[PDB]
Amino acid sequence: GAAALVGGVLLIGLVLAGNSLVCVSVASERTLQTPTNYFIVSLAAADLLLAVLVLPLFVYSEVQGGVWLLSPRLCDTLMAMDVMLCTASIWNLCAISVDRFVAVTGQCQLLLIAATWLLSAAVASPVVCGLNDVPGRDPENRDYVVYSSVCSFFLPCILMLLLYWATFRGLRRWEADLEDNWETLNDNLKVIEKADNAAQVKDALTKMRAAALDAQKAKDFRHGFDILVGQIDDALKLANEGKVKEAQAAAEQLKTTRNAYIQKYLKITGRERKAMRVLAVVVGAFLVCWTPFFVVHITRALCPACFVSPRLVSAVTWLGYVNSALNPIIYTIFNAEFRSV
Amino acid sequence: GAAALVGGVLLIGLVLAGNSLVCVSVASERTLQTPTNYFIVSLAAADLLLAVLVLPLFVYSEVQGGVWLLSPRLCDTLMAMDVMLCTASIWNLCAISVDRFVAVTVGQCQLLLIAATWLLSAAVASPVVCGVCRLENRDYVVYSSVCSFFLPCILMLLLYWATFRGLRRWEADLEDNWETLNDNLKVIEKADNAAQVKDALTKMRAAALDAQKPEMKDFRHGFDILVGQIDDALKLANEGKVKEAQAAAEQLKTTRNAYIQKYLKITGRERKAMRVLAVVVGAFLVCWTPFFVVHITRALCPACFVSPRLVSAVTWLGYVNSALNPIIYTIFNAEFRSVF
Ligand SMILES: Clc1ccc(N2CCN(Cc3c[nH]c4ncccc34)CC2)cc1
Ligand SMILES: Clc1ccc(N2CCN(Cc3c[nH]c4ncccc34)CC2)cc1
Repeated sequence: GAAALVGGVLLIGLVLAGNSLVCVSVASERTLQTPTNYFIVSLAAADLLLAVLVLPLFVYSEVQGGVWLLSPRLCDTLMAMDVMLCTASIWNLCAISVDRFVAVTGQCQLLLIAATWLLSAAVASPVVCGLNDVPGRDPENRDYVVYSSVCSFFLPCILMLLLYWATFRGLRRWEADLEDNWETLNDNLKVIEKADNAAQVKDALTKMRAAALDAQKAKDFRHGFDILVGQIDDALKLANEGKVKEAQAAAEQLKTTRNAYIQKYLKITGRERKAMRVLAVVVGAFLVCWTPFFVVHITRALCPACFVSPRLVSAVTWLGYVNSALNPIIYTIFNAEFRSV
Repeated sequence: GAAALVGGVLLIGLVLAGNSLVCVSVASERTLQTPTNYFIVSLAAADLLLAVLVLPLFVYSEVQGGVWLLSPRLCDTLMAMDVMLCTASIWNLCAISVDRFVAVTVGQCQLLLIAATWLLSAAVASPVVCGVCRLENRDYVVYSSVCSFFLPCILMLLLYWATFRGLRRWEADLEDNWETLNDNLKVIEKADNAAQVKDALTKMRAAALDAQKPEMKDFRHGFDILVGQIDDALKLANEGKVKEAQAAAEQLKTTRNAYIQKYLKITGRERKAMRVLAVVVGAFLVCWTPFFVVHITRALCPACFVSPRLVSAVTWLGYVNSALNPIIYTIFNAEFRSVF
């Protein structure tokens, strides 16, 4: 019976302690404050707000079985608060995964959070006096629940889908433009070690120094790229002077040098691959826990003579609010970048 | 029950004593005009207003027996005054915590904050115009109990843990620079060729500048002094002279282990300036928590017993914080502690 009591108090306690640390970490440290992390702070503070203006009163309503006792104005304020807060969290996800496009030329990160917070209100603000004191309310409204289920769920869902697909395509294009140089350098070194005349080593060193500039597309990565370019130019000069017998040893030293930075560059490669993975994980948790919710909230409201399942309604509400405590868990146990506890 | 009025009169007298003492100390020191004490003026004003416009008539009622013979419109005016002042006190405590956290995290942008503080204190006291003389409302009661206590309490708690974490990070960064300079100086004492000296001295300069983040100026004067001495050593070293690197490193080590005394004194001063925040916010919570908890409970649990003795006790407990906060400000921090 009172399964919502224990579960509710555990959820509210671990969401009070959950997103609060995400706010105490950024505003304290300086090496971790980024516009991405500022968006994360806005998102977590949005989840911290829902833990008090909705969760306790929602749980107390669920204790009586869902039967409301106070007037209509208080219930309308609490419901509009919940709509604004969920819309704000999902549009904070929107702004976060929009800022996660480093392929763009500090920045005006104010506008994203501001528009998120404004449309969160603008979509949830017009309560029109609880639908104009609709008659026989006794103890949600048409043509507005549909609006707050489309503009607050479906549209940001397609936004997340578009953003992750664009991220996939962009990272694949970046790694392809890098793999071009990856293969050209090996082919040219092989040619140098197997050439026949002074022009073949020259062409191989040309194509080697050619691929050196196509990789400039994005601190210690600078000091590494400046030492081997001089060696490549020395090898090019030696090959220009008809010194293949010396260009071979030059290429041996060049391989021994560049393979020293290979092992430092692949770490950054895996660095960003894991970042994209954790982004996908955050969006996937959002979907997992808020899809059955808004699916029910749109279908049962649009499908009258179809089963709605009261138990399913309460369960999808509990799941959607479990998401509110899932995103600060993902930046915690699923992601190891937030070392400051 | 004569002891009730005795305690009430003593509490009113001590509210007057504490807040008027804050006022007189501000008006007789001239060195208290700092952002730390900038908010205490609003606190003293709000507490004196609570002790003149509520507490006399509040105790009138409390000794009358809760009957209240006053017209319900004057009752609503007094209730609005009490809401406004109890809201202004808590919002100004939140603003104190805000100022502390911002001073930890980074001119005069607190006038807007105090103006909004008192404006919102008035905004929560307006629906009493359209509302026994208790909080005779259900929807409004929860609203005022939530927006005026349940929000600022957790907000200042979060800001206070943020102050703790930021101060710990500042401490850790400066201790890291300390040990980095220790290691680099122990290296230069034993350095061999000149390129290693150049690299290590670049490292030392980088650490010295990375640490650079009435007496806060005397700490930075040693910063630029050490920077200029590192520049001296770097010139004498890149000129191809190894012994002069150590010659300058001797005085650099002297300056380094000399500034640490003032650094640790500053760390102790910051810890002491945060402990007063701890005590103040903790006492405020202890005093003003059960009142609003029982209020929101009685507003959420109608057919649930709330004895009026609880009402009187928690109201006295709430007013105890308005009595105590100037005393707590005077006991801690050496501005008022060393004068008296
Ligand atoms: Cl008697 C009673 C008392 C309180 C409540 N609560 C109010 C807040 N909630 C509304 C809500 C949660 N998620 C949403 N998503 C989109 C649109 C609306 C919502 C639901 C729970 C419900 C019944
Ligand atoms: Cl029969 C009777 C007669 C007079 C009173 N008084 C009215 C003014 N007071 C209201 C009050 C105290 N703290 C608050 N915090 C937030 C909001 C309102 C308040 C309490 C004392 C009470 C009962």
